Amino acid sequence: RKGIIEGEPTCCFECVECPDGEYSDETDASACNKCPDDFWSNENHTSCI
Amino acid sequence: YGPDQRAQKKGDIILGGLFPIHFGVAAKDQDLKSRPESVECIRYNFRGFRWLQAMIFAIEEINSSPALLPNLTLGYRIFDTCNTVSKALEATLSFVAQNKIDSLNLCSEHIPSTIAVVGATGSGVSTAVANLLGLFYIPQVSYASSSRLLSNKNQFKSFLRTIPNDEHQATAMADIIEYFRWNWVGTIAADDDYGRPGIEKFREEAEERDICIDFSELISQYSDEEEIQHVVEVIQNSTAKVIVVFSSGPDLEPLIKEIVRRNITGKIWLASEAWASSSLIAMPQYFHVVGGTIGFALKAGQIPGFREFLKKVHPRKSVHNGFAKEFWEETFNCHLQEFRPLCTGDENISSVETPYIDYTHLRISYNVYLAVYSIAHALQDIYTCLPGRGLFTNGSCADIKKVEAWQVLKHLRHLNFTNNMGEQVTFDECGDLVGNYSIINWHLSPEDGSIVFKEVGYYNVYAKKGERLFINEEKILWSGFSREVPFSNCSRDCLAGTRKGIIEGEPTCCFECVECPDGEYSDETDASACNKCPDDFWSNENHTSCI
Amino acid sequence: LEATLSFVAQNKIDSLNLDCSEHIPSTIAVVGATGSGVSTAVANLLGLFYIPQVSYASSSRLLSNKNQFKSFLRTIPNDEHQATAMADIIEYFR
Amino acid sequence: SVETPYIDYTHLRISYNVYLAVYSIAHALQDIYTCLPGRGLFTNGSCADIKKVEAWQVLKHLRHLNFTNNMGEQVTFDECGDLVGNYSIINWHLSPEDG
Ligand SMILES: *[C@@H]1O[C@H](CO)[C@@H](O[C@@H]2O[C@H](CO)[C@@H](O)[C@H](O)[C@H]2NC(C)=O)[C@H](O)[C@H]1NC(C)=O
Ligand SMILES: *[C@@H]1O[C@H](CO)[C@@H](O[C@@H]2O[C@H](CO)[C@@H](O)[C@H](O)[C@H]2NC(C)=O)[C@H](O)[C@H]1NC(C)=O
Ligand SMILES: *[C@@H]1O[C@H](CO)[C@@H](O[C@@H]2O[C@H](CO)[C@@H](O)[C@H](O)[C@H]2NC(C)=O)[C@H](O)[C@H]1NC(C)=O
Ligand SMILES: N[C@@H](Cc1c[nH]c2ccccc12)C(=O)O
Ligand SMILES: N[C@@H](Cc1c[nH]c2ccccc12)C(=O)O
Ligand SMILES: *[C@@H]1O[C@H](CO)[C@@H](O)[C@H](O)[C@H]1NC(C)=O
Ligand SMILES: *[C@@H]1O[C@H](CO)[C@@H](O)[C@H](O)[C@H]1NC(C)=O
Ligand SMILES: [Ca+2]
Ligand SMILES: [Ca+2]
Ligand SMILES: [Ca+2]
Repeated sequence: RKGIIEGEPTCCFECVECPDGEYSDETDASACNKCPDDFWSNENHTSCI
Repeated sequence: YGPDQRAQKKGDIILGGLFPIHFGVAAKDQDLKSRPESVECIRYNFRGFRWLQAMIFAIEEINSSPALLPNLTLGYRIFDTCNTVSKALEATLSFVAQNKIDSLNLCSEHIPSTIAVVGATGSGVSTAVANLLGLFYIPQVSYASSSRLLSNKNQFKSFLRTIPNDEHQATAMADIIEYFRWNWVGTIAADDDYGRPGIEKFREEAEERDICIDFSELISQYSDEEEIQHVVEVIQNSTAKVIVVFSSGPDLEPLIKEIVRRNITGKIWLASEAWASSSLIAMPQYFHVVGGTIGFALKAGQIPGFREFLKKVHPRKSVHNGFAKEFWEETFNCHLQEFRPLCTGDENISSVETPYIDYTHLRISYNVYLAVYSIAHALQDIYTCLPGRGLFTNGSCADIKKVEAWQVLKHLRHLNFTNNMGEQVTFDECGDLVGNYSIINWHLSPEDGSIVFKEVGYYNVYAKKGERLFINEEKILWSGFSREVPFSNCSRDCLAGTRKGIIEGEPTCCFECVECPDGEYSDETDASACNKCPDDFWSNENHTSCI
Repeated sequence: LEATLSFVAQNKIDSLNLDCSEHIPSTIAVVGATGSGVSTAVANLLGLFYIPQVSYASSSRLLSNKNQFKSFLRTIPNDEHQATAMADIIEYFR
Repeated sequence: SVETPYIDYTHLRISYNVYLAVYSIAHALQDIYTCLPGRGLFTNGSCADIKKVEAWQVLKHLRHLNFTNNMGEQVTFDECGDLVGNYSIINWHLSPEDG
């Protein structure tokens, strides 16, 4: 997940790992999506199981 | 040889002048079915006629003083430019006739010569005039042109000015925006040599200061309906309340009229000194749009007996002045006999309110005054030199009887004298002066009902960076009636329990608020990331602090 | 500017009414300069006498204003397309 | 025997614009030359005299110019006095035989 660097333009950022119950399945994604009601994320938060 | 109407007097040394007695030329379309003819100037400028009288007053004051340039006489040759390049170019070609005759080797054989010219008002007109005046090394002293492109001495070899350039105004506007804690603004500039470099300088400074600019548009005096409507649509589609305008009254009036007719209110205008005191924009009918403007003003000077000289103008006594006839006719709305009524000729000029004598401070007239005295004192320095102490090859002195233009320019380059206000006047290596700035606010008069300019601070250029700006906030009305500072940020501040977010395709000034995960906390009012909790500790439910 | 002042000698003499040589050729048109800064300075003087000027290298967009430059013509495109093409090239290679 | 950019070139790009600039004026003068009465661009359809032509008449004829060059294409100026033209993209290499 993209992270803000203060005092710098938008083209320069940093990456942060998504939380335990959320996932990110793209590249250069600015947010982590939540799994559905009866789904939980796996070890790499790249998909819901 | 030259234009028809002019102000002229005879003397041993002749000075030239260019003043905008008219606001512009007729908006005619050019078709070449027949031979083109002279274009006409349309709108009268009462303020520009007062600037002309300052030069004549200064010359007559020098000619009557035995202590300055004794036994010599100063003449003048003043033309009208109508803030257009072509008229000024015709006048300049009238100025340099004698030098050009020998330059081209192409009759009269006896014509008066000009040693110096008091410059123009606009920066483009000044550039065009200087390009031709520097060919023959004729010095030119300007009183209102402040473009930073005119400081280049490789191209403008004989240009001097008695006004500071436009770097400090851009820096001061950035300082004001930083002072009032705004980070979301828009910009509008005039498409000429005055607005573009100034707005570019403002753009650079602000970026260094982490200020986001939403839109940037260019305008002109001869813009059509489509461009004006596009600019108006751009403005009202934005959520930025503060707009910085680098331009003049003639170049800004159409956009202001179009905005006024649409009733667009709630904007905060930052004004440059070109239109911060203009009477074309400071109208009572526009106060619900432009009320509460903050702008810059130059320093004021004192001329002890200027108003008495101003009040003595007459169309039948001013033989040497050719603009007084039209001044009288425009002032009293009558026709002078060689359907308006015939002018009686004994009508007081105090009855009719015009910018001619309805002023509070002398700012540009003082610049004209100083421009005349600079040339006078350079001539005096030429006159009172001794052999072996000259500035020329072997210490020689130029002859006062046979003086030449380049010698006067050389002596102007080394000028150092005191004025009637007790201060010193020297031009730097770029031919520039330094001066303070004043900050004004647009109010509404309770009794008269007109617009009143009120000073609320100043800008000090002789101080160091970061301590130049002074503002007294208790004297500011933010729209003519309000007492609270407006909000002009892109988005609200994220609270202490959240952090910042990224919006795709948008600048850094606009963000979202996202809560902190369990086991983390933040304690700032704008947090890029949610900080973790120390070992053997856990975050509170609100994630405000660890427990 | 020195070379241009000799192009408009007869017209300038007629305009100022100063009036000698009795034989001065008149220039119909001028093949413009190379740089844009020189072209503007030359056009400011030529447009006074409505003398056409055709430039071959100047490509600034400031010369497209017909309120200021009445008799200026070009055989080369201006630079707006060039700037757009540079932006397109930068976007193409990511 | 001496290598100078005078005759060391592969294409004519800017020197071709001067050629076209001269032919533009020449064709404007030619169009002045063959003006039949009643079909002029001036007042009441009158034409100008080629023996006593003036600069503003040539400017008026230049503003309404539409002719063909030696390559078969059309040449005409827009309302701003400009033209339209294709661009070419090039890359800087090194000659192995010479350097
Ligand atoms: C609008 O944005 C500006 C720019 O960040 C804010 O000003 C900053 O406020 C923080 C909070 O105390 C200060 O630490 C910074 O020093 C300020 N920056 C500057 C340049 O002054 C301002 O607080 C925001 N205002 C609102 C109402 O959100
Ligand atoms: C520009 O403005 C500053 C501030 O108003 C002037 O500095 C003041 O000068 C007066 C005159 O001696 C002093 O009484 C004040 O104490 C000064 N104030 C400060 C903050 O230093 C400065 O003189 C002005 N510059 C010019 C050229 O007039
Ligand atoms: C350099 O930056 C650009 C982003 O500006 C990256 O280009 C994007 O790549 C993704 C994945 O292939 C595409 O889905 C986007 O459409 C691209 N954006 C653009 C502008 O087309 C690019 O991958 C980066 N290059 C490297 C090697 O990191
Ligand atoms: N400084 C302006 C000229 C100017 C100053 N004050 C003005 C008042 C009215 C009109 C023009 C002006 C410029 O360089 O162009
Ligand atoms: N056309 C350029 C100048 C230019 C083009 N080709 C050149 C070759 C050499 C020197 C200058 C040039 C301009 O607008 O100013
Ligand atoms: C001008 O003269 C004054 C004293 O008359 C002096 O203080 C000042 O430094 C001089 N100016 C310069 C630039 O040296
Ligand atoms: C110019 O001439 C060509 C050929 O006669 C013609 O097709 C064209 O319409 C004319 N006008 C323009 C603007 O090309
Ligand atoms: Ca920064
Ligand atoms: Ca005297
Ligand atoms: Ca964008």
